[PDB]
Amino acid sequence: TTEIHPSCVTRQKVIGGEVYKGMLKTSSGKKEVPVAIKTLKAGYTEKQRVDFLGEAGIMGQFSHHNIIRLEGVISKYKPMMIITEYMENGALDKFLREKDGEFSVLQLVGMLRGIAAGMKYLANMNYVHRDLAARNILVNSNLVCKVSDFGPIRWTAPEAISYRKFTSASDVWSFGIVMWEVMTYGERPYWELSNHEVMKAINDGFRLPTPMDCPSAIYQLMMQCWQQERARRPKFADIVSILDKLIRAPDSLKTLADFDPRVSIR
Ligand SMILES: Cc1cccc(Cl)c1NC(=O)c1cnc(Nc2cccc(C(=O)NC3CC(C)(C)N(O)C(C)(C)C3)c2)s1
Repeated sequence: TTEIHPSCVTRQKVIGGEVYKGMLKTSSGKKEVPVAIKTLKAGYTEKQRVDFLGEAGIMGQFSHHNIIRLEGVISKYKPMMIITEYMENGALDKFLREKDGEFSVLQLVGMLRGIAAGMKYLANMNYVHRDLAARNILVNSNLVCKVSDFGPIRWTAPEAISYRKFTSASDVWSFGIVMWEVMTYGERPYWELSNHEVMKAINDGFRLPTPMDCPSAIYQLMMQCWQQERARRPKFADIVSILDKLIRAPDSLKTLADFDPRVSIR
């Protein structure tokens, strides 16, 4: 992890300590790139410092197209900062809710292929995410999706809820929920159900119904991610491979799962 000198970082705008959009001077002054800047305000506890720099240390181990790029940290000066590439379109769930209906099926499936490639990378590096959800995916100006936040019941596999057994296979369950979030343009999984009602339905065998305009193969794949027995779930390698095969033979995506008419209109 590169230690960045504060003279190289400018904060321009507040995004969301705080998160800033800013600029970073790199390569001995020869380049300048847009960045996101996350700060940790004075008064932070030892636990907060450990989680804060721990997320940067984890981010710093990864080098993959679909994982957010860490530029470096400012730890020797206060307030401390983590500095990443700037993702122009923000979080995936909020982005899709702003763009409802505006993308093609092929584009949505492409976003999922990217997320899945990022997760396959993570899982193969022996990292379990445990909080995989569209809110933790960021989107850049080219619609590339990247697993981004590394530091809730309705994304979590049953065995992880009840036994705290978090594995790559419980991340696959979460990825299935992310598939449903993407294909619905950011709907809330299980809608109005409370957490206890979500647990009730899942453990009874209920699963989220098909999104509108959803390829049958995509709904089949998310349903397989939600197998109760974790051993029956696809591996991330299977998911990437299937999505790749669908994108390369895109008429395969024209066969839609039936969208269940929840409402009677005659
Ligand atoms: C992920 C992460 C972990 C630790 C440390 C850091 Cl620094 C980071 N990096 C980040 O949090 C971020 C990197 N890039 C980010 N981009 C970002 C985040 C939130 C909002 C936006 C943003 O510009 N959103 C706009 C919001 C509006 C203006 C409403 N429109 O419509 C669009 C342009 C579509 C999206 C961008 S956050």
